[PDB]
Amino acid sequence: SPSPWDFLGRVLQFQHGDHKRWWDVLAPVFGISMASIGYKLDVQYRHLLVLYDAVIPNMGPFPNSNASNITWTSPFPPGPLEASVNYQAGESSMFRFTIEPVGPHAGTPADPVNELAAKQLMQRLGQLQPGGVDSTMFDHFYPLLCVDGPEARRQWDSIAHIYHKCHTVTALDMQRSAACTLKTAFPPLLRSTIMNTSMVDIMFDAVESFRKQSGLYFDYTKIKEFMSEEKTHETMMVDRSYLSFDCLDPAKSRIKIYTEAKVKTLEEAYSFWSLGGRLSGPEIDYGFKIVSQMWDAIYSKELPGGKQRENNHIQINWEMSAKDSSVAPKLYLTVIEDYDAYVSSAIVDLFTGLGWAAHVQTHKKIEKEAYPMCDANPQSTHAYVWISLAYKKTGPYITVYTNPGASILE
Amino acid sequence: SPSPWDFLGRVLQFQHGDHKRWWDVLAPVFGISMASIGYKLDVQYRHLLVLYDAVIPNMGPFPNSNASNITWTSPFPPGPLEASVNYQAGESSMFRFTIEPVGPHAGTPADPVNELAAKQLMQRLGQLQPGGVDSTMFDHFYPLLCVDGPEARRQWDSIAHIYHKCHTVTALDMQRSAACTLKTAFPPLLRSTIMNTSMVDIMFDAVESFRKQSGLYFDYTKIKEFMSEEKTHETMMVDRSYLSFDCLDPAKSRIKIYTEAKVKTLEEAYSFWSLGGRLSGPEIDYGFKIVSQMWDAIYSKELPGGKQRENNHIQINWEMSAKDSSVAPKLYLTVIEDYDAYVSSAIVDLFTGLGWAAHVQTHKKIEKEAYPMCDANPQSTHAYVWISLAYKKTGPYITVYTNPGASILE
Amino acid sequence: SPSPWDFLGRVLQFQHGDHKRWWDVLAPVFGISMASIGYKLDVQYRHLLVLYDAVIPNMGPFPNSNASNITWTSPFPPGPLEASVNYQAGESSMFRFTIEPVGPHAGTPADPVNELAAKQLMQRLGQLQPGGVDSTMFDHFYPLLCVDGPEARRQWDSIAHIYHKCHTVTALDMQRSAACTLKTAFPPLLRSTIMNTSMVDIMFDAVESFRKQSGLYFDYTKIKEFMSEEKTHETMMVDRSYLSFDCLDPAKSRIKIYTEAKVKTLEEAYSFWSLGGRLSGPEIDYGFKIVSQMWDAIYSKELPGGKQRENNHIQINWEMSAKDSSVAPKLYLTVIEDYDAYVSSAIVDLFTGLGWAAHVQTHKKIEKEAYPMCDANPQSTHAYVWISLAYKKTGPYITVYTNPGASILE
Amino acid sequence: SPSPWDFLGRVLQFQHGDHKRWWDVLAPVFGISMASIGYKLDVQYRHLLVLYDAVIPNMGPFPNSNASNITWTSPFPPGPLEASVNYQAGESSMFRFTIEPVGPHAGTPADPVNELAAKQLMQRLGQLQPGGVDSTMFDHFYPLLCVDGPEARRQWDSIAHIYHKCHTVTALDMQRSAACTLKTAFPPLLRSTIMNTSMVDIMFDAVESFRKQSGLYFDYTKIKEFMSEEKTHETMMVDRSYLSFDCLDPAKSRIKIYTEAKVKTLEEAYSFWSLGGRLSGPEIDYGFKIVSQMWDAIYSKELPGGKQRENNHIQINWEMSAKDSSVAPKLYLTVIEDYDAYVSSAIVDLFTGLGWAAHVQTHKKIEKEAYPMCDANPQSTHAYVWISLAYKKTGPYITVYTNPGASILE
Ligand SMILES: CC(C)=CCSP(=O)(O)OP(=O)(O)O
Ligand SMILES: CC(C)=CCSP(=O)(O)OP(=O)(O)O
Ligand SMILES: CC(C)=CCSP(=O)(O)OP(=O)(O)O
Ligand SMILES: CC(C)=CCSP(=O)(O)OP(=O)(O)O
Repeated sequence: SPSPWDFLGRVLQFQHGDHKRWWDVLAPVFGISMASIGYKLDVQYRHLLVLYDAVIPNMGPFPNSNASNITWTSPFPPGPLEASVNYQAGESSMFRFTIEPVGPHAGTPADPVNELAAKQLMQRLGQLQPGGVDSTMFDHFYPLLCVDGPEARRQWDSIAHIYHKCHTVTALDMQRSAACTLKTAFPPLLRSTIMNTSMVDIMFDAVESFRKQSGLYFDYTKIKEFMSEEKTHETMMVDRSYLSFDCLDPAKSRIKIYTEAKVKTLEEAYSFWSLGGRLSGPEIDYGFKIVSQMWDAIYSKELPGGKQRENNHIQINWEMSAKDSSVAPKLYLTVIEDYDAYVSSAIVDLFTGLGWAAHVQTHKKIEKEAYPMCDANPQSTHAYVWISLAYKKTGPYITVYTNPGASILE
Repeated sequence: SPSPWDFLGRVLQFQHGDHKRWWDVLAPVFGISMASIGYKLDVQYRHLLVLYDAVIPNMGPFPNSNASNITWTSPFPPGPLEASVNYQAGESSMFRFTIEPVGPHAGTPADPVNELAAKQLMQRLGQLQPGGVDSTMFDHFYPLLCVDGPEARRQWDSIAHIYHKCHTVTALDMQRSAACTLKTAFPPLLRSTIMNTSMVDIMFDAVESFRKQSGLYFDYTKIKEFMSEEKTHETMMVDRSYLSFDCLDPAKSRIKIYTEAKVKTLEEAYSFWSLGGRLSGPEIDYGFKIVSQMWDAIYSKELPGGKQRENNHIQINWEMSAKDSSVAPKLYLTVIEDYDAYVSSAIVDLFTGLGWAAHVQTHKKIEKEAYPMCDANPQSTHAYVWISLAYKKTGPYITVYTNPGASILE
Repeated sequence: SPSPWDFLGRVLQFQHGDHKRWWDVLAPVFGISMASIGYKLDVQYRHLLVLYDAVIPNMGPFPNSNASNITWTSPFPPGPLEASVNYQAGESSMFRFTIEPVGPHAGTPADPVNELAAKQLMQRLGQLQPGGVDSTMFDHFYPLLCVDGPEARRQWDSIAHIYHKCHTVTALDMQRSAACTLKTAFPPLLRSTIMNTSMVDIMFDAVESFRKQSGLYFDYTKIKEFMSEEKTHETMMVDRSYLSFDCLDPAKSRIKIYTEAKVKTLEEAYSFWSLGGRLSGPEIDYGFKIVSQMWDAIYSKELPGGKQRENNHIQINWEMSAKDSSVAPKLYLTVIEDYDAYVSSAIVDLFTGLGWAAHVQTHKKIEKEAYPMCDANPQSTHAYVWISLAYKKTGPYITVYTNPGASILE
Repeated sequence: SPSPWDFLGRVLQFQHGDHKRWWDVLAPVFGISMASIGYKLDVQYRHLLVLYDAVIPNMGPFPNSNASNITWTSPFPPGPLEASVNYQAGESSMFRFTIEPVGPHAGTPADPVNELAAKQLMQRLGQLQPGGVDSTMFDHFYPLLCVDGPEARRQWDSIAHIYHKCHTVTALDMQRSAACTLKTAFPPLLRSTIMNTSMVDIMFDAVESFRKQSGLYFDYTKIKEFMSEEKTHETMMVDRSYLSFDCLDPAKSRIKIYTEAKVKTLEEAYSFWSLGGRLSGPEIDYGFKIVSQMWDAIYSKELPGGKQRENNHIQINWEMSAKDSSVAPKLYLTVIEDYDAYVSSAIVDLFTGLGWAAHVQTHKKIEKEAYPMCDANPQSTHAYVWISLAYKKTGPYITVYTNPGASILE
């Protein structure tokens, strides 16, 4: 009895060879994440056919041996940014998937700014599930935050020096109910560059115009007067920032701000979790305790090869709801260069502290099946990339981002 | 929420447009037969992907409006010879389909004898399910019964006058366990023609050589004793005959002989059921009672338009097992030219005679969903083609062959 | 020995069946226009592979019999707006082809404004011939004239009442040097609608901003002076207007304005040719003599079936160059509803008076081969759609627009 | 301006990724052989589309780095057995290409004897050029020499010990007139094995039955008289033998016998050229002088790395015509394990002595363009495989077989 990815790779016709190679790589990882939490084999068929139909044709070329073919530059390896199996209370697990949609010729003179890929993905995904992709907030924010093809081409002198010209990042929530849901993030770096204005105020003026044009409530001030201090702006780098939203009924979506910090102390980092003390609550401390715990847990160890750790790379993401005056944080510790053995150890014993034993077996099973390297190699660095925490009203939001393309790094 | 055929037609890439049109026609009928008895949705996906992968690329071109493109002539309409949901007691219904594999150019000077299609289907089907296609009996009988490409091409003067140059017919048992099983039938008409010998003789000499080479027991004497007579040979058409076998472990396969009769009375038809009285048992009359029952049932009615019925077109199929010394009959009433309303009424009230009500609702559901015409048109003749009967050790074997391409006849 | 379209339809794999059917229809007409003026056979292969690769996947679905599958509404039949072999002196004939790029789902809730198709066509066409698609003027005018997806979706209440929501029309000059050249036209109807401003104003303000941003000289005053009047605006329909440009080195492109008139006398039509007397020269009357000639020629005849002709449907296109201060007209007589026999006779004897005998045989050859109907049917109306005239510095610019899908209308 | 293979790889859709990789490898070599003797560009398109359509889908999988995926074993590397530009006087050079058609699953339990690939290639090739593939001699010899699928499967115990189970080899003469011509060779090793009879006997009995059934004259006596001896049979390997024929009008085809020898002196090799003195003429010694010439030429050098040469691997091919009573030889020196620099030098100075200067530049051009390695690496062994000689009624038949997949060996 074959598995859905095996059978499908046997029977399916692929438009392009690179889609076949991406299938061989990803489809096992994806299928095992789906089949190691219980995605009904039919739903596996459905999501794998969406992956075969919508996202892989919108992934860009496959990394060859010297990644000679990768022409759309990035500080990350080619392919997905992550595969985002997340665990919450009551054994509710779900599979998520982030990709910066890359055209087959993005980063080349035929598609210098990678303009179509995101829209082709959106359109294909709406055609697959009609009525499932509401385009309101996309319509409102694409003018203010993003930059279309022609505007980027007229002002190429302004943004050429930028290394990563990323403007649209799409995350798929592959619901267990076969009803995949799109999420879009806009980094305004090219916008703030050509307009020569600060990231802060373009982001917040966009959210403000949306607030008034929509009438919906998005409390956005506290983020602003924190991210606009100077002690903050000395430690973070504001230009690794974006804000995001769900392509849904704008009465249901959210607006998440997101930025990056290189911090020395966990106390120092408490600012980002707290927006400088402004954003404080009975749960703002619940979450920060756990993140500091896992912080010194995974930073207790040494780097592979005795190289010294000077600072610690964290990422941060707040979100603002439409119906209430609330905004909540979500912290990441970047672990791209640690011991996969140590990272896995910290993950599993943190889980054990939570008592997430079902999730523990889930994690180890997904590990062994989807990522053999962590056992075949004692010195291993390539499974995990980010360990993300966030406490919400009834539980933490710990997501273990992976590189489903780690097999290419071995 | 789409259905597997809808979603799949949306996402699947088709190698050829004719495969797409055949999909649009068949896949609803096939999928509704599958989902109208309970084929689990992932099993539906599997069988529909087999149909998409194995059988549709081996079905030949799609009938256009004047059927101008059909170059592989036949007395039947293009497409499957039947789609043949079978019913047995204990609510045991299963789906099976018959096709004369036609190459995309069969019946043209590039493939004048349609040689490859069957082997390509066999090979593809074994590649899909390895170890699931045993080729023993095929290997033994392809030399004696069938005719390869080169032999048929050397002796074209001999068989050119034949209208239907059919030599290999493949039936798929689309098991509910996703494990489709191939069946092959060989009509020796071209063989008996070029060799200028009697059908009876080549058929039974082939089965005899297999009996000795294999040691297995295939009692074939009584069939020969009956089919060799003259009172039989005056009424039946001996040239619409084949023998069949399952591509399986030859310790598990069977050998079925098959022929056709134009009979006047049911009494005179009792011969074929009984091989002239030789083949007799407690069940030989059980099945005959029921076939006479439905015989006078569906023949009591008139033909559409007052055309007179002179005789009755029946088919017959005897079967010989390996482990024992037994041979059993299975009769067919052809209903290609009758009232779909009357044919349906006879089916439902015969079934309702068995008490097969679950099967009754099953039949009417498959009717309304897969065949709207029987209601949209009071005068309708195009759903059913054959009503087949056979009584085995426990229950009857009533199979309601349809034309899944009836919609093409509207 | 096959022909390129025959051989290619034999060997090529098509991504979609509709591309195959469009191939069967168009590829003969296109290939016969190419091979009926002398397009070298490998150049035929190249252009036919471009048509197979770039334009047919961007043509939208194929008209089925009741044309249910056409969801992107229009006052014209589906397919190209024309196939437009143009003739000039010295036996200089070239092939060109207009299409309103339609997405496979344009006019449906997945692509309500047909946004991507034009950009996908542009991108594919640049990928095929790198460095051959300069995007300057597209970049400048896409903001001012056209409407993107999100803007059109936010203001759907404004433009929903419009019947034809056409915003981008692409013409391919299939050069005999295998170097196809793209041309883009923008009708500002949706823009002028949502902005609730006059077509004249947005068009000329866009050209003015381009004049200042680029420094190049596009004399646009006289066109505005004439189109702004009222005696003009009572007879012409101002909303069937666009302006166009070549995707090239903007030091080489042009800007053509374009509109449509329902005129009673040729005298009263002289205005559009002359912009009310402002646009006058030695050639302004040269071209007008010839258009009045063919006007009374093809209007002297009656309509098929005795229906009366009240007015005459003409189109007009003025052009402004960059290096100089000039603007030149080009008139059209619509012949969609006339006798193909009469239309053909007028074309051939116009040519004969002009002495274009080589062009005469060219025309009749393309007729018989690509359009059999004009002979198979004495009463035929379906070959030609537009007879366009323009006299430039040396010779006339008579282009005989056809419907390469006329066979679909039979 | 691209080249046909570049443009085509850009525009063509490939059914399988392996076809794309084989395209990337072969299509440059094939196209440069075509365009380095003058194959007209549209003829290049035609042959490259045949290679894209007929032969590459019938080439088997592409060698990955460890070559795990070649499941059809062989003593040669995967891909064509050669790419075999042939040179004759009057600057008459033509391209031809040999392949053992391998199914995508040949050598696996779904296709253990690689039965279909040759017939699929034949059928496809006839469908492309109807009337261009006469199947007479194939029909006559497929029973006597070859072994079908079922016969090979019944007697698997007999031929399992054989390493190379090759039974059908197809050579394409890619005529400069776009009219490719098929050639088929049958090695009877599996036949002579299962029948347990001598190769000589089955081969010549087959040719004899064809002689009587057809009436045509194929003088085969002297070959049998020589190959039946013992002094011959001690030095030559009789099991690397086949006989071949053209799929054409059997009044035009030929029958070539073919075998292989490991010979010590050129004197002792003169036997195979001469069938032991029986086959003698004015040209029998003409060709032998030249082969001894190039023999001592390319064997005077040493092997790369000082390994000693004990004997010399030669191949031989005699040919029998239909209209006359003649049989002519054609010898081969295998150079698989020599200095590409030395092999090339011998080829070019042989040519130079022959005065084939145009052919000299042709050879060096094809070398540099299609095979860079011979210059990038001073120690190179991988361009050439066979240097074949034969002197016919006017000039020699020197064919320089290459490995068009040499780049895979780097
Ligand atoms: C918006 C995309 C591009 C990145 C964010 S993915 P996420 O898992 O952080 O989203 P949620 O926290 O689950 O709401
Ligand atoms: C052998 C094929 C080509 C036709 C016979 S199909 P069948 O339904 O009669 O086979 P069974 O009676 O079910 O065993
Ligand atoms: C701009 C496109 C969409 C329509 C105009 S095509 P055309 O033949 O009128 O262009 P030219 O007159 O040849 O310059
Ligand atoms: C018959 C095939 C499989 C191999 C022989 S190819 P060839 O070049 O030796 O054929 P010719 O000598 O040119 O006639």
